[PDB]
Amino acid sequence: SETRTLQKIREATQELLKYGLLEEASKPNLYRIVLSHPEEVTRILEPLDLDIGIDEIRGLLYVKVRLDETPAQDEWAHPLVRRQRL
DNA sequence: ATATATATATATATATATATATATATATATATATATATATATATATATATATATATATAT
Repeated sequence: SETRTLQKIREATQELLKYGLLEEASKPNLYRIVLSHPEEVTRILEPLDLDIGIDEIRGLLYVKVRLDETPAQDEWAHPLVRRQRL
């Protein structure tokens, strides 16, 4: 049917999901590949209500809930993320 | 003819050396019951989230 996403993008996205972050000092290939395809990464993550926050100064990428603020409740609840309390 | 007494005979008790068989003290090997340790499971609590059912405002 449709074409396939670049294997590097898929791998980096799955890494970022597994660990909830990517680090320039640890996995430079995935980090730079994601940053060079940022629109693609936000497009993939968009329909899960997920988005990437980025930090070039600290060299850190991370996920962040894209739910619009106070969408239905005072403080949101997202099915795929569990809000643990330490 | 019987009874006392004779040298030798019957035969063994004892002695020694020898072997083999058994009893003991000791050393040594294997089986055992238990102590220590790491991963696993149980139940506990703390908190989040999912669920059913209801209160309320609403459609037609």
